[PDB]
Amino acid sequence: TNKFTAGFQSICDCYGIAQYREINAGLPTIVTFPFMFAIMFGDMGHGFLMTLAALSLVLNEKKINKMKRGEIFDMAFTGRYIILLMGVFSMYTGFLYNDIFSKTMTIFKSGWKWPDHWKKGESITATSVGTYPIGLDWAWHGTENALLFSNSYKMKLSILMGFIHMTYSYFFSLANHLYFNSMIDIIGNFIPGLLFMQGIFGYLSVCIVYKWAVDWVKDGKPAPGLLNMLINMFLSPGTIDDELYPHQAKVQVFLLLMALVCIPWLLLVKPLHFKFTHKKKSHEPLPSTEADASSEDLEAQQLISAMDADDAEEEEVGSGSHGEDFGDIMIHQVIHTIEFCLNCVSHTASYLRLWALSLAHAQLSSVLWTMTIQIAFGFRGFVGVFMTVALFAMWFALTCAVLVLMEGTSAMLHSLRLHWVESMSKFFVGEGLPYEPFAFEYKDMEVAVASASSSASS
Repeated sequence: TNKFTAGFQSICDCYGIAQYREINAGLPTIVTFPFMFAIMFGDMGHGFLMTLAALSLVLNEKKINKMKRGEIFDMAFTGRYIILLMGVFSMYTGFLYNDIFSKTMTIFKSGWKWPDHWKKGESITATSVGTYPIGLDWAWHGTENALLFSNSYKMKLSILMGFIHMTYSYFFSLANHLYFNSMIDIIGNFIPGLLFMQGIFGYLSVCIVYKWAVDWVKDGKPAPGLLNMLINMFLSPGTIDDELYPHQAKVQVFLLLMALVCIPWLLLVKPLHFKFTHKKKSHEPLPSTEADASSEDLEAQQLISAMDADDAEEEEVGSGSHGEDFGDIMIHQVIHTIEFCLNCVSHTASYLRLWALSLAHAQLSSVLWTMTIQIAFGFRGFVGVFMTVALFAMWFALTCAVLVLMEGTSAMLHSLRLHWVESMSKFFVGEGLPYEPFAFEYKDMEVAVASASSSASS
Protein backbone atom coordinates (compact mmCIF):
# COMPACT_ATOMS: atom_id res chain seq x y z
CA THR A 1 0.00 0.00 0.00
CA ASN A 2 1.37 3.40 -0.99
CA LYS A 3 0.44 4.95 2.27
CA PHE A 4 2.57 7.84 3.29
CA THR A 5 3.65 9.11 0.00
CA ALA A 6 7.28 8.03 -0.49
CA GLY A 7 8.27 11.40 -1.76
CA PHE A 8 6.82 12.42 1.43
CA GLN A 9 8.29 9.22 3.21
CA SER A 10 11.79 10.15 2.41
CA ILE A 11 10.83 13.68 3.57
CA CYS A 12 9.84 12.29 6.97
CA ASP A 13 13.36 11.01 6.75
CA CYS A 14 15.06 14.30 5.27
CA TYR A 15 14.66 16.79 8.09
CA GLY A 16 14.17 13.85 10.56
CA ILE A 17 10.73 15.19 11.28
CA ALA A 18 7.54 13.69 12.83
CA GLN A 19 5.40 12.44 9.92
CA TYR A 20 2.19 13.37 11.69
CA ARG A 21 2.89 16.74 13.16
CA GLU A 22 5.22 17.24 10.31
CA ILE A 23 3.96 20.58 8.91
CA ASN A 24 5.26 22.01 12.06
CA ALA A 25 7.88 19.32 12.70
CA GLY A 26 10.83 20.93 11.08
CA LEU A 27 9.73 24.36 11.96
CA PRO A 28 10.95 24.78 15.53
CA THR A 29 14.15 23.74 14.04
CA ILE A 30 13.93 26.18 11.20
CA VAL A 31 13.62 28.88 13.75
CA THR A 32 15.96 27.72 16.42
CA PHE A 33 18.66 26.29 14.34
CA PRO A 34 18.93 29.93 13.20
CA PHE A 35 18.70 30.98 16.76
CA MET A 36 21.69 28.68 17.29
CA PHE A 37 23.71 30.70 14.80
CA ALA A 38 23.22 33.43 17.22
CA ILE A 39 24.69 31.10 19.80
CA MET A 40 27.58 32.00 17.70
CA PHE A 41 27.76 35.49 19.20
CA GLY A 42 30.11 38.49 18.32
CA ASP A 43 32.37 41.19 20.12
CA MET A 44 33.16 44.15 17.83
CA GLY A 45 29.75 45.02 16.49
CA HIS A 46 29.25 41.49 15.01
CA GLY A 47 25.59 40.72 14.91
CA PHE A 48 25.82 44.04 13.29
CA LEU A 49 27.90 42.16 10.77
CA MET A 50 25.03 39.66 10.50
CA THR A 51 22.82 42.53 9.68
CA LEU A 52 25.35 43.73 7.03
CA ALA A 53 25.19 40.42 5.37
CA ALA A 54 21.40 40.31 5.82
CA LEU A 55 21.21 43.38 3.64
CA SER A 56 22.57 41.85 0.42
CA LEU A 57 20.30 38.90 1.07
CA VAL A 58 17.27 41.21 1.20
CA LEU A 59 18.18 42.66 -2.16
CA ASN A 60 18.53 39.11 -3.33
CA GLU A 61 14.97 38.53 -2.21
CA LYS A 62 13.82 41.22 -4.57
CA LYS A 63 15.46 39.84 -7.68
CA ILE A 64 18.96 38.99 -8.52
CA ASN A 65 19.66 40.84 -11.67
CA LYS A 66 23.37 40.31 -12.35
CA MET A 67 22.86 36.55 -12.77
CA LYS A 68 19.70 34.97 -11.42
CA ARG A 69 21.52 31.66 -12.01
CA GLY A 70 24.75 30.72 -10.11
CA GLU A 71 27.16 28.76 -7.81
CA ILE A 72 27.07 31.20 -4.98
CA PHE A 73 23.36 31.62 -5.94
CA ASP A 74 22.52 28.16 -4.90
CA MET A 75 24.12 29.16 -1.68
CA ALA A 76 22.32 32.43 -2.00
CA PHE A 77 18.58 32.70 -2.69
CA THR A 78 16.67 30.32 -0.45
CA GLY A 79 20.14 29.28 0.30
CA ARG A 80 20.16 32.99 1.28
CA TYR A 81 16.55 33.06 2.48
CA ILE A 82 17.47 30.78 5.40
CA ILE A 83 20.62 32.91 5.73
CA LEU A 84 18.65 36.10 5.84
CA LEU A 85 16.83 34.56 8.78
CA MET A 86 20.13 33.78 10.31
CA GLY A 87 21.72 37.15 9.58
CA VAL A 88 18.85 38.47 11.49
CA PHE A 89 18.78 35.90 14.36
CA SER A 90 22.42 36.42 14.83
CA MET A 91 21.78 40.05 14.49
CA TYR A 92 19.52 39.55 17.43
CA THR A 93 21.64 37.79 19.99
CA GLY A 94 24.39 39.58 18.22
CA PHE A 95 22.54 42.65 19.33
CA LEU A 96 21.44 41.38 22.73
CA TYR A 97 24.98 40.61 23.44
CA ASN A 98 25.91 43.56 21.18
CA ASP A 99 24.94 45.22 24.42
CA ILE A 100 28.07 43.67 25.63
CA PHE A 101 29.94 43.73 22.29
CA SER A 102 29.58 47.43 21.76
CA LYS A 103 29.99 48.03 25.44
CA THR A 104 32.15 45.40 26.72
CA MET A 105 35.34 46.63 25.13
CA THR A 106 38.03 44.57 26.70
CA ILE A 107 40.76 45.93 28.83
CA PHE A 108 39.86 45.48 32.44
CA LYS A 109 40.35 41.70 32.02
CA SER A 110 38.62 41.12 35.25
CA GLY A 111 36.41 43.92 34.08
CA TRP A 112 34.94 45.09 30.82
CA LYS A 113 35.95 48.60 29.77
CA TRP A 114 32.40 49.59 30.13
CA PRO A 115 30.50 47.08 32.17
CA ASP A 116 26.77 47.14 32.01
CA HIS A 117 27.63 49.01 35.28
CA TRP A 118 27.04 46.43 37.95
CA LYS A 119 24.98 46.72 41.06
CA LYS A 120 27.92 46.45 43.40
CA GLY A 121 29.26 49.68 41.95
CA GLU A 122 31.27 47.49 39.63
CA SER A 123 33.11 50.16 37.85
CA ILE A 124 34.70 51.63 40.95
CA THR A 125 36.29 54.48 39.01
CA ALA A 126 37.83 55.87 42.20
CA THR A 127 40.30 52.96 42.27
CA SER A 128 42.64 52.08 39.38
CA VAL A 129 40.50 51.14 36.41
CA GLY A 130 42.88 48.59 34.88
CA THR A 131 42.30 46.27 37.73
CA TYR A 132 38.66 47.14 38.06
CA PRO A 133 37.25 45.20 41.07
CA ILE A 134 38.15 41.85 39.68
CA GLY A 135 34.81 40.25 39.45
CA LEU A 136 32.42 40.59 42.23
CA ASP A 137 30.06 37.95 41.39
CA TRP A 138 31.64 34.70 42.38
CA ALA A 139 28.60 33.50 44.23
CA TRP A 140 27.37 33.95 40.66
CA HIS A 141 28.97 33.12 37.25
CA GLY A 142 29.32 36.18 35.10
CA THR A 143 30.54 39.62 35.59
CA GLU A 144 30.19 42.79 33.61
CA ASN A 145 33.41 43.46 35.43
CA ALA A 146 35.19 40.24 34.83
CA LEU A 147 36.59 38.85 31.67
CA LEU A 148 37.83 35.72 33.39
CA PHE A 149 34.50 35.28 34.97
CA SER A 150 33.14 36.57 31.76
CA ASN A 151 34.48 33.24 30.89
CA SER A 152 32.32 32.16 33.71
CA TYR A 153 29.44 34.38 32.42
CA LYS A 154 29.21 32.91 29.03
CA MET A 155 30.33 29.49 30.19
CA LYS A 156 27.60 29.02 32.60
CA LEU A 157 25.33 31.12 30.44
CA SER A 158 25.51 28.85 27.60
CA ILE A 159 25.37 25.94 30.01
CA LEU A 160 22.09 27.16 31.31
CA MET A 161 20.91 27.99 27.85
CA GLY A 162 21.95 24.51 27.16
CA PHE A 163 19.57 23.17 29.65
CA ILE A 164 16.90 25.24 28.09
CA HIS A 165 17.89 24.17 24.67
CA MET A 166 17.96 20.49 25.45
CA THR A 167 14.89 20.53 27.51
CA TYR A 168 13.09 22.51 24.87
CA SER A 169 14.43 20.25 22.31
CA TYR A 170 13.32 17.26 24.33
CA PHE A 171 9.99 18.85 24.77
CA PHE A 172 8.95 20.42 21.49
CA SER A 173 9.57 17.18 19.89
CA LEU A 174 8.57 15.38 23.03
CA ALA A 175 5.22 16.77 22.21
CA ASN A 176 5.96 16.21 18.54
CA HIS A 177 7.10 12.74 19.40
CA LEU A 178 3.95 12.66 21.39
CA TYR A 179 2.66 9.83 19.61
CA PHE A 180 -0.90 11.27 19.41
CA ASN A 181 -0.55 13.86 16.80
CA SER A 182 1.46 10.95 15.73
CA MET A 183 0.88 7.50 17.02
CA ILE A 184 -2.12 7.77 19.47
CA ASP A 185 -0.93 7.52 23.00
CA ILE A 186 2.55 5.85 23.17
CA ILE A 187 2.96 5.00 26.80
CA GLY A 188 6.00 3.00 26.83
CA ASN A 189 8.40 5.78 26.16
CA PHE A 190 6.68 9.18 26.21
CA ILE A 191 5.93 9.45 29.90
CA PRO A 192 8.72 7.39 31.48
CA GLY A 193 10.90 9.22 29.02
CA LEU A 194 9.68 12.60 30.25
CA LEU A 195 10.69 11.53 33.66
CA PHE A 196 14.30 10.61 32.95
CA MET A 197 15.02 13.67 30.95
CA GLN A 198 13.22 15.61 33.55
CA GLY A 199 15.67 14.23 35.99
CA ILE A 200 18.84 15.23 34.18
CA PHE A 201 17.99 18.44 32.59
CA GLY A 202 15.39 19.33 35.01
CA TYR A 203 16.81 18.85 38.41
CA LEU A 204 20.12 20.17 37.20
CA SER A 205 18.52 23.16 35.69
CA VAL A 206 16.47 23.55 38.82
CA CYS A 207 19.92 23.77 40.20
CA ILE A 208 21.16 26.34 37.68
CA VAL A 209 18.02 28.27 38.27
CA TYR A 210 18.55 27.89 42.04
CA LYS A 211 22.05 29.11 41.50
CA TRP A 212 20.28 31.83 39.63
CA ALA A 213 17.92 32.14 42.55
CA VAL A 214 20.10 32.39 45.64
CA ASP A 215 23.11 34.68 45.90
CA TRP A 216 24.46 31.97 48.04
CA VAL A 217 26.54 34.18 50.42
CA LYS A 218 23.96 34.03 53.11
CA ASP A 219 23.24 30.38 52.11
CA GLY A 220 26.57 28.90 50.84
CA LYS A 221 25.93 26.00 48.40
CA PRO A 222 28.60 26.41 45.58
CA ALA A 223 28.78 28.63 42.41
CA PRO A 224 30.18 26.07 40.13
CA GLY A 225 26.94 24.25 39.75
CA LEU A 226 29.03 21.22 39.45
CA LEU A 227 30.04 22.02 42.94
CA ASN A 228 26.45 21.51 43.81
CA MET A 229 25.58 18.63 41.50
CA LEU A 230 28.63 16.54 41.23
CA ILE A 231 28.47 16.24 44.86
CA ASN A 232 25.14 14.88 43.86
CA MET A 233 26.09 11.32 43.05
CA PHE A 234 26.53 10.43 46.72
CA LEU A 235 25.39 13.59 48.52
CA SER A 236 22.49 12.18 50.51
CA PRO A 237 23.53 10.32 53.69
CA GLY A 238 20.92 7.65 53.07
CA THR A 239 18.43 9.31 55.39
CA ILE A 240 15.27 10.92 54.03
CA ASP A 241 15.40 14.63 54.78
CA ASP A 242 14.08 17.59 52.93
CA GLU A 243 14.75 21.15 51.98
CA LEU A 244 14.26 23.91 54.40
CA TYR A 245 15.91 26.30 51.98
CA PRO A 246 16.88 25.94 48.29
CA HIS A 247 17.89 22.40 47.47
CA GLN A 248 19.25 21.44 50.72
CA ALA A 249 17.85 18.05 50.91
CA LYS A 250 15.30 18.49 48.23
CA VAL A 251 18.35 16.95 46.67
CA GLN A 252 18.49 14.30 49.41
CA VAL A 253 15.19 12.94 48.17
CA PHE A 254 16.23 13.78 44.57
CA LEU A 255 18.26 10.58 44.65
CA LEU A 256 15.29 8.36 45.54
CA LEU A 257 13.28 10.25 43.03
CA MET A 258 16.10 10.00 40.47
CA ALA A 259 16.09 6.23 40.56
CA LEU A 260 12.39 6.44 40.05
CA VAL A 261 12.62 8.47 36.86
CA CYS A 262 15.30 6.47 35.15
CA ILE A 263 14.16 2.96 36.08
CA PRO A 264 10.65 3.09 34.48
CA TRP A 265 11.93 4.35 31.18
CA LEU A 266 13.69 1.02 31.17
CA LEU A 267 11.16 -0.80 33.07
CA LEU A 268 8.09 0.66 31.43
CA VAL A 269 9.54 -0.25 28.10
CA LYS A 270 9.32 -3.86 29.33
CA PRO A 271 5.69 -3.31 28.83
CA LEU A 272 6.37 -2.11 25.24
CA HIS A 273 7.97 -5.49 24.72
CA PHE A 274 5.21 -7.18 26.45
CA LYS A 275 2.59 -5.11 24.78
CA PHE A 276 3.10 -5.54 21.14
CA THR A 277 2.31 -9.22 20.15
CA HIS A 278 -1.28 -9.11 21.13
CA LYS A 279 -2.56 -6.22 19.30
CA LYS A 280 -5.14 -4.80 21.71
CA LYS A 281 -2.52 -3.72 24.20
CA SER A 282 -0.26 -2.43 21.41
CA HIS A 283 -3.18 -0.29 20.34
CA GLU A 284 -3.34 1.59 23.63
CA PRO A 285 -0.04 3.26 22.67
CA LEU A 286 -0.63 3.22 18.81
CA PRO A 287 -3.25 4.28 16.07
CA SER A 288 -3.22 0.64 14.96
CA THR A 289 -6.92 -0.31 15.59
CA GLU A 290 -7.98 1.20 12.16
CA ALA A 291 -9.00 -2.03 10.20
CA ASP A 292 -12.54 -3.39 9.50
CA ALA A 293 -11.50 -7.08 9.64
CA SER A 294 -9.88 -6.18 12.96
CA SER A 295 -13.27 -4.97 14.30
CA GLU A 296 -14.96 -8.36 13.56
CA ASP A 297 -12.08 -10.06 15.40
CA LEU A 298 -12.32 -7.53 18.29
CA GLU A 299 -16.11 -8.00 18.58
CA ALA A 300 -15.70 -11.79 18.89
CA GLN A 301 -12.70 -11.34 21.24
CA GLN A 302 -14.61 -9.10 23.65
CA LEU A 303 -17.48 -11.58 23.96
CA ILE A 304 -15.24 -14.66 24.44
CA SER A 305 -12.88 -13.25 27.14
CA ALA A 306 -10.84 -10.25 28.35
CA MET A 307 -7.34 -10.20 29.88
CA ASP A 308 -4.94 -7.78 28.48
CA ALA A 309 -2.03 -6.14 29.81
CA ASP A 310 0.96 -5.37 27.65
CA ASP A 311 1.00 -8.74 25.74
CA ALA A 312 3.72 -10.70 27.66
CA GLU A 313 1.89 -9.10 30.61
CA GLU A 314 -1.42 -10.16 28.91
CA GLU A 315 0.26 -13.50 29.68
CA GLU A 316 0.68 -14.15 26.05
CA VAL A 317 3.91 -13.20 24.31
CA GLY A 318 5.99 -10.19 24.48
CA SER A 319 8.58 -11.89 26.64
CA GLY A 320 7.85 -14.86 24.40
CA SER A 321 8.36 -12.24 21.78
CA HIS A 322 11.01 -10.07 23.51
CA GLY A 323 14.29 -8.06 23.42
CA GLU A 324 15.99 -10.22 20.89
CA ASP A 325 14.21 -13.36 19.87
CA PHE A 326 10.88 -12.78 18.29
CA GLY A 327 8.33 -9.99 18.41
CA ASP A 328 10.16 -7.11 17.02
CA ILE A 329 9.30 -4.10 19.21
CA MET A 330 10.02 -6.20 22.06
CA ILE A 331 13.38 -6.77 20.32
CA HIS A 332 13.68 -3.15 19.36
CA GLN A 333 13.10 -1.24 22.45
CA VAL A 334 15.86 -2.87 24.41
CA ILE A 335 18.16 -1.97 21.55
CA HIS A 336 16.76 1.48 21.18
CA THR A 337 15.68 2.58 24.58
CA ILE A 338 18.79 1.23 26.25
CA GLU A 339 20.75 3.29 23.89
CA PHE A 340 18.35 6.25 23.81
CA CYS A 341 18.26 7.03 27.45
CA LEU A 342 21.98 6.90 27.52
CA ASN A 343 22.07 8.98 24.50
CA CYS A 344 20.23 11.39 26.66
CA VAL A 345 23.68 11.48 28.20
CA SER A 346 24.90 12.33 24.82
CA HIS A 347 22.16 14.93 24.67
CA THR A 348 23.74 16.03 27.80
CA ALA A 349 27.01 16.25 26.04
CA SER A 350 25.38 17.88 23.22
CA TYR A 351 24.69 21.11 24.86
CA LEU A 352 28.05 21.21 26.24
CA ARG A 353 29.31 21.50 22.79
CA LEU A 354 26.98 24.24 22.22
CA TRP A 355 28.40 25.85 25.24
CA ALA A 356 31.79 25.39 23.99
CA LEU A 357 31.07 26.54 20.57
CA SER A 358 29.88 29.72 21.78
CA LEU A 359 32.38 30.12 24.48
CA ALA A 360 34.93 29.83 21.95
CA HIS A 361 33.29 31.90 19.38
CA ALA A 362 33.04 34.71 21.71
CA GLN A 363 36.53 34.46 22.74
CA LEU A 364 37.63 34.29 19.18
CA SER A 365 36.01 37.40 18.18
CA SER A 366 37.33 38.88 21.34
CA VAL A 367 40.77 38.12 20.10
CA LEU A 368 39.97 39.33 16.68
CA TRP A 369 38.94 42.60 18.27
CA THR A 370 42.26 42.65 19.99
CA MET A 371 44.01 42.34 16.67
CA THR A 372 42.07 45.12 14.87
CA ILE A 373 42.62 47.54 17.69
CA GLN A 374 46.15 46.23 18.07
CA ILE A 375 46.81 47.45 14.63
CA ALA A 376 45.51 50.94 15.25
CA PHE A 377 46.49 52.83 18.46
CA GLY A 378 50.36 52.63 18.85
CA PHE A 379 52.99 54.46 16.79
CA ARG A 380 56.59 55.85 16.57
CA GLY A 381 56.35 59.66 16.32
CA PHE A 382 55.26 59.74 12.69
CA VAL A 383 51.66 60.95 12.37
CA GLY A 384 51.86 60.33 8.66
CA VAL A 385 52.50 56.72 9.58
CA PHE A 386 49.34 56.74 11.74
CA MET A 387 46.99 58.25 9.03
CA THR A 388 48.19 55.61 6.59
CA VAL A 389 48.52 52.47 8.71
CA ALA A 390 44.98 52.49 9.93
CA LEU A 391 43.81 51.21 6.53
CA PHE A 392 45.34 47.79 7.06
CA ALA A 393 43.40 47.51 10.30
CA MET A 394 40.15 47.92 8.55
CA TRP A 395 41.21 45.41 5.99
CA PHE A 396 41.95 43.24 8.93
CA ALA A 397 38.45 43.71 10.17
CA LEU A 398 37.57 42.68 6.68
CA THR A 399 39.50 39.48 7.13
CA CYS A 400 37.94 38.91 10.51
CA ALA A 401 34.54 38.83 9.10
CA VAL A 402 35.42 36.21 6.53
CA LEU A 403 36.91 34.12 9.18
CA VAL A 404 33.97 34.78 11.43
CA LEU A 405 31.52 33.71 8.85
CA MET A 406 33.55 30.73 8.07
CA GLU A 407 33.76 29.49 11.56
CA GLY A 408 30.31 30.64 11.98
CA THR A 409 29.16 28.39 9.30
CA SER A 410 30.95 25.53 10.77
CA ALA A 411 29.50 26.14 14.03
CA MET A 412 26.21 26.68 12.58
CA LEU A 413 26.61 23.43 11.07
CA HIS A 414 27.75 22.25 14.34
CA SER A 415 24.67 23.56 15.78
CA LEU A 416 22.96 22.01 12.89
CA ARG A 417 24.35 18.80 14.07
CA LEU A 418 23.56 19.67 17.52
CA HIS A 419 20.08 19.86 16.29
CA TRP A 420 20.73 16.96 13.99
CA VAL A 421 21.19 14.74 16.86
CA GLU A 422 19.12 16.81 19.26
CA SER A 423 16.07 18.22 17.46
CA MET A 424 15.72 15.19 15.39
CA SER A 425 16.53 12.95 18.44
CA LYS A 426 13.12 13.74 19.40
CA PHE A 427 11.58 14.50 16.00
CA PHE A 428 11.65 11.15 13.89
CA VAL A 429 12.83 8.60 16.46
CA GLY A 430 15.24 8.80 19.42
CA GLU A 431 18.04 10.03 17.20
CA GLY A 432 15.74 11.00 14.22
CA LEU A 433 16.95 9.97 10.67
CA PRO A 434 20.18 10.59 8.66
CA TYR A 435 18.47 11.73 5.47
CA GLU A 436 19.89 14.91 6.34
CA PRO A 437 18.02 18.18 6.79
CA PHE A 438 18.92 18.56 3.33
CA ALA A 439 20.98 15.96 1.55
CA PHE A 440 19.52 16.46 -1.93
CA GLU A 441 17.75 19.75 -2.95
CA TYR A 442 19.69 22.61 -1.32
CA LYS A 443 16.87 23.65 1.10
CA ASP A 444 15.58 20.64 3.05
CA MET A 445 16.81 21.98 6.22
CA GLU A 446 14.41 24.54 4.94
CA VAL A 447 12.03 21.72 3.92
CA ALA A 448 10.49 22.24 7.34
CA VAL A 449 8.58 25.13 5.69
CA ALA A 450 4.81 24.85 5.28
CA SER A 451 4.56 26.22 1.82
CA ALA A 452 6.64 23.32 0.73
CA SER A 453 5.21 20.89 3.32
CA SER A 454 5.03 17.53 1.70
CA SER A 455 3.09 16.60 4.78
CA ALA A 456 -0.31 18.19 5.39
CA SER A 457 0.60 17.88 8.92
CA SER A 458 1.01 14.22 8.23
